[PDB]
Amino acid sequence: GSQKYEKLEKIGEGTYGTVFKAKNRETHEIVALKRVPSSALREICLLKELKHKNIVRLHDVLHKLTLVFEFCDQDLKKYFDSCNGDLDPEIVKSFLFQLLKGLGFCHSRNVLHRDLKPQNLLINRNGELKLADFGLARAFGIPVRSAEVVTLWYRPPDVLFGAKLYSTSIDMWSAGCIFAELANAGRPLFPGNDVDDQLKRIFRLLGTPTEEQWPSMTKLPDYKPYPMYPATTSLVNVVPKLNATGRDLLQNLLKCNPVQRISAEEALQHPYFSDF
Ligand SMILES: NS(=O)(=O)c1cc(-c2nc3ccccc3s2)cs1
Repeated sequence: GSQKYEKLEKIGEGTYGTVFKAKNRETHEIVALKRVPSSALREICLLKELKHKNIVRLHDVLHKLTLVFEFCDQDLKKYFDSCNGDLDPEIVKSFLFQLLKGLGFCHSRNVLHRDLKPQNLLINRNGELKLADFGLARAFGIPVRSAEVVTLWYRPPDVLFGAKLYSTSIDMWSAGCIFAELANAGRPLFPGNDVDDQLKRIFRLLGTPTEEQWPSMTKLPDYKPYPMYPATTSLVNVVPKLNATGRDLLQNLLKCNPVQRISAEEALQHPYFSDF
């Protein structure tokens, strides 16, 4: 059963516990093991139905509850640490393409991830990217239980303003943040100190949304009127290594109003991926 696996090292933290690199004692296969709740039950329920090359594979469940996953050598945070500077623009494109393919697959099946960040993206030695950690995910946008939301830096303006409900638009904002991070050698786009600082960094770059751009903004549970910062002329200053077509895609992912954010399917059709 559980003792069939030898724990090798602690590799992470999920939404509900610790992740270990482990070895199957009978076969010597290397796996990622999560030992432990609603987050575990939800992850099993979703992953039994979400099979895609850009989604982490759930191999087995042992009953203590043990979840046996596919092993990847790094998460994107570790990948960035090892890159220690600019990523090759082709790797930037490949990793974004794969992330959007995985997200596209989820969204077409009415699943939003809700916890998209570099620690939840796995990178294997063949340059393949996988989405992991579906413990906060929602099916049909239905809340399962909770204040539990994605870490501050990847939170969209609607969520920062207290929206409790959202569509797959939540993941497209996080994808835009990760795209800027990929293009910037792992440097975060909006590394806010708290909610107020997060909203200020977002609006200072993109501009504070007008009534015309976002009519319902004023109705949000935690809405606060911010200074009307102008929309920065170009993203060339924040993503210097990203070409003009890349920056156009980035702008379409980073719309403050959730309804205006490009979908994963539309992003995959963007000219950025022309020669791919
Ligand atoms: N932090 S790290 O050592 O680069 C690293 C983390 C991982 C993870 N694998 C999985 C699999 C499933 C769920 C979460 C994680 S986190 C694989 S390598």
